Amino acid sequence: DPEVAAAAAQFLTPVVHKMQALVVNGKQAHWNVRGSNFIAIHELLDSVVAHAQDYADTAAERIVALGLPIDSRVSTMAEKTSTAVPAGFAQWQDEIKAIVSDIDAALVDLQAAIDGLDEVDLTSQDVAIEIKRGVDKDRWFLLAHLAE
Amino acid sequence: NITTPALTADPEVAAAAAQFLTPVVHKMQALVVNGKQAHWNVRGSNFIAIHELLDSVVAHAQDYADTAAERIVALGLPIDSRVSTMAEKTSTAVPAGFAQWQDEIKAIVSDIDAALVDLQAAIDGLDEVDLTSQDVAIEIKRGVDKDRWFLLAHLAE
Amino acid sequence: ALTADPEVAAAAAQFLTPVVHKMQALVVNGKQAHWNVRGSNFIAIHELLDSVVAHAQDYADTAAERIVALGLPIDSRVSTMAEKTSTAVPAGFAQWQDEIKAIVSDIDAALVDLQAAIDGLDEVDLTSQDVAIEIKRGVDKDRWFLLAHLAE
Amino acid sequence: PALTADPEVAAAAAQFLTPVVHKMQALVVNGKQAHWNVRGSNFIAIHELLDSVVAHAQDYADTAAERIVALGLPIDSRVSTMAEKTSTAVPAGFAQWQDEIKAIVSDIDAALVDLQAAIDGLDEVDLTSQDVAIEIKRGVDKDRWFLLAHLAE
Amino acid sequence: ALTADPEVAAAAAQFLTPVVHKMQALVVNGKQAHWNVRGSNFIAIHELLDSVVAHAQDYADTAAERIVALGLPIDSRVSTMAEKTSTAVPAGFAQWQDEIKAIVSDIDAALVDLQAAIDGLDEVDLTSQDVAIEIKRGVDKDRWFLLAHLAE
Amino acid sequence: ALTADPEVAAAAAQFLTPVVHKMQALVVNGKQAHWNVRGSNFIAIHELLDSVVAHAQDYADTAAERIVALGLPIDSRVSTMAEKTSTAVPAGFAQWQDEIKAIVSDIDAALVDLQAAIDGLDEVDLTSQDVAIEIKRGVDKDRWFLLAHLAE
Amino acid sequence: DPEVAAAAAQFLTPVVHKMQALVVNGKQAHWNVRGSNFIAIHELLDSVVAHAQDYADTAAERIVALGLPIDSRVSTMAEKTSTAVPAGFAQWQDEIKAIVSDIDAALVDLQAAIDGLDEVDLTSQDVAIEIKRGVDKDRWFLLAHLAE
Amino acid sequence: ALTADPEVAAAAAQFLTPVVHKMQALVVNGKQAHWNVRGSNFIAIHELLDSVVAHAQDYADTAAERIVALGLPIDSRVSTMAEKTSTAVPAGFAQWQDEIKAIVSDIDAALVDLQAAIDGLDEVDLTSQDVAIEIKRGVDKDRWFLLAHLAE
Amino acid sequence: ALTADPEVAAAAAQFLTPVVHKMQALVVNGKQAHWNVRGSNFIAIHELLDSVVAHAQDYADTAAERIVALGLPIDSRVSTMAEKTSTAVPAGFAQWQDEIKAIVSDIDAALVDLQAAIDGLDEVDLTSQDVAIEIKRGVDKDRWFLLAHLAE
Amino acid sequence: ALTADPEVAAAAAQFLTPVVHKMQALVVNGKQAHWNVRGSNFIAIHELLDSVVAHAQDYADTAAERIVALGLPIDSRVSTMAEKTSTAVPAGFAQWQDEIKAIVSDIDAALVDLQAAIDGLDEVDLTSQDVAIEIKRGVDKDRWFLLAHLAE
Amino acid sequence: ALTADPEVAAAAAQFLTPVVHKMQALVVNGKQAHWNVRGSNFIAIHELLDSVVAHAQDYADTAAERIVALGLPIDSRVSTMAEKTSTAVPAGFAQWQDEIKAIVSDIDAALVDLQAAIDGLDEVDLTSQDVAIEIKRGVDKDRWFLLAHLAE
Amino acid sequence: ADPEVAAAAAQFLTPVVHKMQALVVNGKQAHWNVRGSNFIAIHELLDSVVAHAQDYADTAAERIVALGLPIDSRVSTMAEKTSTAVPAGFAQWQDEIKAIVSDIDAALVDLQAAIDGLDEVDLTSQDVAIEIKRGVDKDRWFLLAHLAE
Ligand SMILES: [Fe+3]
Ligand SMILES: [Fe+3]
Ligand SMILES: [Fe+3]
Ligand SMILES: [Fe+3]
Ligand SMILES: [Fe+3]
Ligand SMILES: [Fe+3]
Repeated sequence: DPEVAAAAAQFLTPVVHKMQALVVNGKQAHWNVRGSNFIAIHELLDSVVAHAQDYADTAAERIVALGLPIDSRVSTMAEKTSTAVPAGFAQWQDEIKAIVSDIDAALVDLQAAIDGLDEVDLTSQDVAIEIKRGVDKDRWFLLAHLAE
Repeated sequence: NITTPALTADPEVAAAAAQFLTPVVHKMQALVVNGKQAHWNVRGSNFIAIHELLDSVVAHAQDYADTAAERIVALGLPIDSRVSTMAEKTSTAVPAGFAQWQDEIKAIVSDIDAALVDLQAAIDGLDEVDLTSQDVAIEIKRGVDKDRWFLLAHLAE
Repeated sequence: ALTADPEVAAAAAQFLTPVVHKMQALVVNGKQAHWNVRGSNFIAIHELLDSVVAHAQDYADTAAERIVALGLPIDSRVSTMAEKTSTAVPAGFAQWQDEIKAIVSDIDAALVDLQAAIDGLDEVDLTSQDVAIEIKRGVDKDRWFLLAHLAE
Repeated sequence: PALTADPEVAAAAAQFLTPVVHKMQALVVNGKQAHWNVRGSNFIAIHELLDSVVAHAQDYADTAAERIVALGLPIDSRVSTMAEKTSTAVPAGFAQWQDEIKAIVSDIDAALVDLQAAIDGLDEVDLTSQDVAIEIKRGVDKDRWFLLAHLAE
Repeated sequence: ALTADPEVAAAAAQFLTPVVHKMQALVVNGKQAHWNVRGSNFIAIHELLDSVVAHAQDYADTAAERIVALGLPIDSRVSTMAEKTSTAVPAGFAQWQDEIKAIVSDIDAALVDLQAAIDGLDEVDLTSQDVAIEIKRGVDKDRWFLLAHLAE
Repeated sequence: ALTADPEVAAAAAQFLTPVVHKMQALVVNGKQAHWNVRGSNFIAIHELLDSVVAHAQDYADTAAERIVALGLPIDSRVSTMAEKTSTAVPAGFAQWQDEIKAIVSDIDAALVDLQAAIDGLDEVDLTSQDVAIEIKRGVDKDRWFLLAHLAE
Repeated sequence: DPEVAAAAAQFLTPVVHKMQALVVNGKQAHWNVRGSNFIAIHELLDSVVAHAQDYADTAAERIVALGLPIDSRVSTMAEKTSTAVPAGFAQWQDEIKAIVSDIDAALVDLQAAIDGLDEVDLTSQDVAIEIKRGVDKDRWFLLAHLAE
Repeated sequence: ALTADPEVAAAAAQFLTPVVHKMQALVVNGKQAHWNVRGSNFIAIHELLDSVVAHAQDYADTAAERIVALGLPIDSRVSTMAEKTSTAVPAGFAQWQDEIKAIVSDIDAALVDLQAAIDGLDEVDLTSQDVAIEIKRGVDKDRWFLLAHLAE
Repeated sequence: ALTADPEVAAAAAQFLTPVVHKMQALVVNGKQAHWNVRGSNFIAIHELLDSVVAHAQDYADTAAERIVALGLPIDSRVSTMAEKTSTAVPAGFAQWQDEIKAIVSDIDAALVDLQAAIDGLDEVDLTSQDVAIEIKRGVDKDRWFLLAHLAE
Repeated sequence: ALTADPEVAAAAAQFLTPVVHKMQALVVNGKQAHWNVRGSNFIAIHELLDSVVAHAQDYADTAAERIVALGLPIDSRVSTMAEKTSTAVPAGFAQWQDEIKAIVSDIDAALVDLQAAIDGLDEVDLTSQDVAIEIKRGVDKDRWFLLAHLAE
Repeated sequence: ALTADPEVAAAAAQFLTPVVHKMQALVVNGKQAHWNVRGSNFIAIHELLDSVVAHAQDYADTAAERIVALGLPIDSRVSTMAEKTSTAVPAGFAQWQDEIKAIVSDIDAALVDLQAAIDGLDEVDLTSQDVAIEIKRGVDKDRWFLLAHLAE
Repeated sequence: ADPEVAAAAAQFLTPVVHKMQALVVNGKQAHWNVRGSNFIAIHELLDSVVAHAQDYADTAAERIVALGLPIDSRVSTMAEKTSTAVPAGFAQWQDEIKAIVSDIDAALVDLQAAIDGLDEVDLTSQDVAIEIKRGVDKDRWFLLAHLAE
């Protein structure tokens, strides 16, 4: 099935882009974060970035194992992707809100992959589900700090 | 609130770190992304060894990007390596899709050679100004020099 | 055991039993390929085969223990496994390209049984279906690692 | 930054995974009771197997509960609540290893009924929470076999 | 089983049984606080609460096995634990300060039972008394790690 | 180019080849017993069989690699292994005592090939002899751990 | 003050001999045990032996650190010690009863040490108490098997 | 002598000796801050200080042993260390913000000495200079980890 | 602190504070002996002193934390530790016999403070006494490991 | 037994029994020397004696389990071991030179039984011979590490 | 040091000394090959050579320590090794097929010495013979991993 | 792309590869043949000097190759370029130490020339020589402190 492979690339490719973007912009947030929660938030952002890289890898290799290429060069990723992470120094609350905003957009792509792969490829569906479990948990670890 | 003591403060020294280490952060972080690209898309008779070597190049580039970034931040200056900025400052020969292992190694040596030029500029440019930052540039150059050899040794014949 | 509706257990045994057989066969024919492989890619491929064999052993265990957990026996004695299974791995020394092609061929027939399990367990037992999806994920990846070597 | 992102999915998780948390967390406490009080010819093997069923159950409780909380709804698993929502066949004092296994298997059978119900209820609603129920069911099914296999003769 | 100064066994049961119920309740109620905690200190307190629960589970096991090893049973079923124990941990989401104050409250009540075990075992069984001491040193330290956060 | 006794290697391959078939069959038939074992000693015997299987796989690997190191191929495909090998392990569920007797029976047959290799290799290749001696030391030990269970 | 060191030697020396003897006699039971429970009991006896060796060390090193020699040559140890462990093959139930009987006699010496050291050296009494905790738990793990 | 160059050795003692004292005093005063710290960031700051202390101990060792390797003694007795150093760390309980400022002040004093060492050793002994540069990289990072909390 | 006994906190501070000063001083002076030791046993004694310093550091921590857990602060600033403590460890290079003698001397003065804590906490707080017993067991053993070298 | 042979098992017991006794005795006598050793090489000899003890315990276990795997009991009760064995290790404190000489003397007596086993098993059971050779190889190395200290 | 029989020690030196010289040279020449290897298989062969080197270093050590344990010296100074040993490893960069051919030639020469040691120790000292047997197993296996690459 | 930089670096680091790789071999020699009252400690410390020396050899040789130049470190070249004071047979630990310290002293001469001469050529290769020199100076001290007596 050329269509099973076509459908994974269509649904999983946005996932590789946003997860690979989260690695880079996540490291930006980790470097520049300031303020009274520094060390916890600096470490937490490092763990989200490690997760993001593992997820980009799982999704990318699921596409490639099906026999289709992935274009995830820097130029392409920057084209398909954007970020609320500030350019410079920012308070820990602001870094959190910026990363949650990047995570929310990745969640919309994970859910679209989950619904889109239901009637086509349960194995590729399972990859988006496993990623969404981890990203939902990261989103909570981050956002619970602002709950009040 | 600016790192390094003895004299005050010094805005000069921080400003040189940012100037020479910033292109390093951007090229090393680009090499993480483009190296993963090469890692996913590589094909042909040397697949598993080159697939694995590229992962280890990426893991090094990521460490180097962090050490350079944190050295800039420790001196009290921000760093801009958002995806958008990094894309503007950086370019790759890694192909868009599948490619034979020889071609991937050439594309990645080309991107490493661009980083080397910026490391050698940092080493020269920091020599008169901040030996501690210079050491960061030196340490990353040794690792990058070795990764380059591991890549290039495959093409000797 | 139990009033634990007997048709769920029977569907796992029917769809996962071929996975146990072909995965356990892959352990043995993979060791064969690992011992007897030759040529310019020897070390990497000898290593990669050992890793496919380790995966195949784990997948066989996982599928078999799912059947037995649901209360049914499994026959994968050597004699049953040999009746139910066949291999393209050569008898003796062979070049790495040839070993890879033979292993990918065995992997391709296991993938057939994995997808039949996935499709067949969908309206019956989602827990057992997840065992097959998990194995299929790993097998698809092992197949790409092997097959990428022949890509030109 | 909303915190609960889909109230509907959140509610479905709370509805179907809350009994899973209660029974797994109760299984930690009553599994320990069986581990402490077990006697007879199979002591050391069963004492150790019960410890591993307890460690699983603690992880399953944690995974289930954090799935509900991540989605934005709280969980009440205080001791008083857990005790009102749960019961156990584990004996109050010393018991032979066969009776401990029967009692622990009866507790796991009631959790499998709640896991299957979660699997069924999450199917049209949230496949990501369904996957959490499916992962737990696989491990609990395995533990049930390990225990029950001792009684097969 | 087989000895057995019923006396020393009785003292252990009298004094360590409340320690088992309170430590085992702290595992359950500490997990409740770990799940539901919110606020600017979330990650550190979520993690510290896990570490308290891990300690409390080891202390319950040590105190319970000390009683059983001496030859008396322990009734630590959920229904009995719920009858013997009470918690201030809230039913839902709560700010990290409130979770700390609730958990320090539950720890303060265990400390009263730990001190009564240490005094009560003193003339009776120094080996059971050492169990109560070892537990109290860890609980005292956990109480400080929690309470230090509120010192201002 | 350059030396060696192809005679030595051929004689040695013929002594070790039976070892490889029986060891590799014991992996498959041991897993079979591991999955299907039942009764009052389940968890201990299930675990011990897993360790018997891991040793057998190491032994098959050590013997096969010895043969290949000497320059000779080895045919351990499933089809060949089934022709040369048989098992007393039952087709389905079996009481632990019977699983131990069946596995000991398979071990006993392997020990006949091992002893023949140790005796015959004494005059052929002391290096290959040492492989058989090491495999036999472990197998003699697994047999006692299994069998000591029926001593009463 | 010689009196502290003399009390330690006096009370801890029997503990060294009996723990050291339990290493040897427990190895004897570990090698020769037979029966339905072989593997569990074979492994449990190894674990008793490892504890016994650790305890004999800790007690001996306490005596020596206080300045006094210890004589636990084989010959001394055997004049001072006896065993119920059978000379050959024995069912697992009989090995357990013989090892528990050797443990019971070590318990009598441990309790005498705890009582004897109470008014004299609390630091050496802590050694006896820590060993008794461990031995009481080993005793239960053995005997629980015959509870029936 | 025990030399080498008398001059080179002397330069290293001269420039690295202050570095040994300030690092070794930071162990001691960092532990102080670690024990006595309070307030809403307690756990994270309590852990952070322990890691600064573990680094300062390592830096003290590295610098001292560089001096001794070159054949010169080092006097880092408590009494000497106390004459040659001073601390802003409070005597008792303090809020985490104040411990951070006290520690960063002790660190800025040490950075002054590290920089004079890097400047003074440039012409004389580049091996010892590298010791000071390695330490200064670590200490600069430790300073940032602390001071970042007050940027607020 | 707590809702109860001021005498418990005060006795712990009274008896364990000297122990913190002496153990923390032994970290500093032990490192001095470690760096400056010479002669035929260099490497064995260099290593042993590092292990003595690691223990002293852990003991200093355990005793300080016990005090703070009970609600009282501790002043182990360098300045204070210097006022309350002395050393026989020499200023520069010394033979290993004289480093062992100096370290033993510092350890004997610690043991006097530990035995005074043991005796003084006996009627006040058995949990705090247990801390002092545990440190004394370890320090007594370090003392023997060192002094046994001079039994020559 | 197997379908195999009783005069093999009898040989093993005959040649390996005195090994089990002497190695197990070296455990106890080795501990005795490790406790009581004094003088300028204390820590290095203390630690060396512990490693010899650890090897001796493993060697006893390997010899004993070989005998038992063959189907024969082993009597290594304290009383039997004490009967079959003697030591030159002193009752009390002794200089490290004397402890080395006493231990090497116990080792030489074991080497005599190890050599008789190697010669005696040569025509009877090459598998048990291999156990004797493996033990002798370790014992020969331990002896060298001890004796090298007295060479001058 | 010492030993029993001067003849045993003398045969060990005579037959194992050449093994020590060849293994030790293969560490040095193996490293040369590992530094200078080029071509399509660089990383696999670079890593494979490093593991051949690590094995050779261990075999050198084992053989040399066996000689010394029996009481005789070994002269393995660089000048001696160089007089006793030669290599076909090239001086400079070389393709991986050519590094493999050179290393395999150096191993072939060591295998001649090993087989001479095994034959020559057979009537003299089964313990030292077992050392040459174990080395020869490992080296025959390294030889295969190298040469398999050239089968095509 | 300056070939003279790499060649100059190779020329400074090559004697370091030879002397370090010889110390591996002659250190093993001392580690096997050492006797006397401090046997176990010195036998062990010599094994750690050897493990360091092998690392230093590797790091220096691989910097040369990374620069694109071959290194000739065959046994025959190493023996032509190197000498040792380690005795041929059994020797007391004090004599093994003096011989090894003498080999180290000759290596420090080469490390110091590399450090001085790489200062104007290649700071990255200089840094390799400084790192090896820091480790070797520590091993020198660990050995020699036993004779300070
Ligand atoms: Fe569906
Ligand atoms: Fe337990
Ligand atoms: Fe023979
Ligand atoms: Fe008292
Ligand atoms: Fe032989
Ligand atoms: Fe300069």
